[PDB]
Amino acid sequence: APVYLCLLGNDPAPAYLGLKVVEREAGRVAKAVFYSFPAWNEEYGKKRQAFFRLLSEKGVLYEERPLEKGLEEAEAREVWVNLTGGAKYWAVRFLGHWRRPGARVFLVEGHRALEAPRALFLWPREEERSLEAEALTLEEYARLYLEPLGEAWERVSPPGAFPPGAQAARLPGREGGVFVVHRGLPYWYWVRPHLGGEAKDMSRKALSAFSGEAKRLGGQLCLPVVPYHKAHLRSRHPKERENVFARWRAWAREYGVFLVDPGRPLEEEVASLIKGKASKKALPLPQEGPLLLALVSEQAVPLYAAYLHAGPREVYLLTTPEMESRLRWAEAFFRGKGVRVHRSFLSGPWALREVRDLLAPVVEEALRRGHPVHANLNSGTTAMALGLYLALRDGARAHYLDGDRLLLLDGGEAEVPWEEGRPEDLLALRGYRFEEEYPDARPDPGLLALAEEILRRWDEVLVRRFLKFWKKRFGQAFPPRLKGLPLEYAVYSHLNAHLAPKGGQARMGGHLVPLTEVDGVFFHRGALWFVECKPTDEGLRERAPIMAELVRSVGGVEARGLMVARRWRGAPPPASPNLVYMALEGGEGVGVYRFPEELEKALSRNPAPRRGLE
RNA sequence: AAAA
Repeated sequence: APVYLCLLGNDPAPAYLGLKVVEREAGRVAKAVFYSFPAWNEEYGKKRQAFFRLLSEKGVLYEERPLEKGLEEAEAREVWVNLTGGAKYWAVRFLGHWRRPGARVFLVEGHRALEAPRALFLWPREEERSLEAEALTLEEYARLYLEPLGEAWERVSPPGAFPPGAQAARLPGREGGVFVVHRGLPYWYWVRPHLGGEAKDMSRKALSAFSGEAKRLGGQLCLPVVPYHKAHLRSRHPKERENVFARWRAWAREYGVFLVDPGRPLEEEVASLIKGKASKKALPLPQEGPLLLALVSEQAVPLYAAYLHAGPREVYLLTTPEMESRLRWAEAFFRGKGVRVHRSFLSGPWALREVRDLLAPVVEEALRRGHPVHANLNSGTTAMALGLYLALRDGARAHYLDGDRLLLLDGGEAEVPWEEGRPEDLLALRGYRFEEEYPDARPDPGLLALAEEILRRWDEVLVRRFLKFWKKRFGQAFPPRLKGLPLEYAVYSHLNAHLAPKGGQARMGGHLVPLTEVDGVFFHRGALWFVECKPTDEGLRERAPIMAELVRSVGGVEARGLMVARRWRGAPPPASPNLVYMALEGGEGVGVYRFPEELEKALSRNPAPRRGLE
């Protein structure tokens, strides 16, 4: 009987799907071996145990092994190797090793909305097939995702907006959504069934929370589908209607929600997102090195790291039509840095062979002409990244950012010149213009004393003497809203003293304008941080839910939020995996760190960015 | 991490 060899990351669903594929084609497996990465949080840990429970019910013996142990000869005559799981770095390394007799190597690719996942066989023959039959059912998702999270559920009729064949469940403990499984993929679909729910305005708070909720319930590719409240729009003045709708659209883009017309089938809404983009031409051959080749996808930091490392004169960017906005912002970023940009669209996220065929000639020409060729392997789907790897030839320089350092695919690590990074550049790459409120503010000992003076005497009606020294030292005047400025300047000053020595960059507050307000921002070693400054723990508690989603969506997976109070009083801060809570005074012995004395301690309790592959 |  065949043996299943499988990279295992946070989500058990692609691992399970790959097992169903093997079982359908080859029958009962002798055993499964999982090369597992540590689960990123307790919920994923629980989902993984649910997966192992399912394997046990399936009569499938399994074991977990370190990744390196997967780079050895097979014991069984026939192995099926699934490379979808975990970091694409390991897919690349396993693909090198497992292209051998006695092995079938494949991926499962489910990143196009409303399609069934595909199997891409890479070895011994390139083949692709639709996984309509093997697609996970609602019940399979319930036992892998919902049961381990303690979510009760019951089957309900699916929303009419889905194509035929969808299955759905209501979660009585989770108001406001329906969990829909369609052709093997999960969707968290917004419903407001209570009378006049659809006639109310939609909030930034509810939209952001819905996106986080979708990701907790259904994982990384669970699409939050939100039919907008057209009845509310019809209740508006025509001008206000345009304003309201624009706000919803902006919020939905910001938190990763798929905002849809309730009057249309989802198939049409998805088609509109991908329509009219087909690229016709090959990529122009390179004229000037160095070159950077990269995919474009949700995380901007790896692409930015690649830019800092490679210092390219030409960049080649490939992605899918559904990532058109991100591609547009990446192109603008690189053009703004004087880099020649070439871009093309793939037919879809499965298009490994398109990436390979688009890039092979560019690589070959570059190597002929002696242009250094850098290839970043962080972005796109595993299919896309493997496509890029397969375009490479001896001499190419492939890397993968692992938190704060680049892993070199042929061995060794590159330290990134992070000291050359700027938070405003990262944000541009991501799709935002950071409009600073205090661009010329810099650290100044005397102005800091004043600010700190004010902070001791916060019982308020000196503030005029602060604003006057601000005018003097920075040339900035204000017309007769600045109450938060003393805390913001103090926080910025101590951040800057802590970070500058170490190559980090700190900034004061302003507006994140899509191409939301913050009290500060800093970038250090592959993690962006947004800062929120409040008089009390009370302002921070109220801000935390939205801040956590802003940090995640706009800052990225390794981003964090620094929450600083002048005075901490109440209970310990609420559980926040991506926020850090500090205070000038108070909160000793309730988890809250002391600012600025315990900065080092606070920023390294859970180091950002995380290294996954040490 | 199923598009670090």
